[PDB]
Amino acid sequence: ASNQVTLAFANDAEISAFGFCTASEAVSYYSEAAASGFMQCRFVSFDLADTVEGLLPEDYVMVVVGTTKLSAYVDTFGSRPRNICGWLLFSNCNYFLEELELTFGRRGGLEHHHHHH
Repeated sequence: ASNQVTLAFANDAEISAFGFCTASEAVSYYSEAAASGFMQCRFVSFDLADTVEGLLPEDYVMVVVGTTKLSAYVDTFGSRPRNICGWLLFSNCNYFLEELELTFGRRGGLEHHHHHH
């Protein structure tokens, strides 16, 4: 229902994208994109990373994780969380549509010390 979003799954030989300098800027842009139905974004599965153009590892994007139920939060493109699914990227590439149930939240910047997770 409310957490079910229709997403444009990237389906294109090349995926040109841009990301964000800061987490807060990414949070703003993804929030507006969500309110507008996410047509500004593409779900890019993590195995398609080598086809993405325009992003560097330090760029902030929306990462999607989960082996079953899905979570999404802002983090760097280079991050490799447990059970990464891929990303929502700002891109105009060709697509097909699928609905995902997605919980959007915040994960970054909660730890001062280093830990093994």
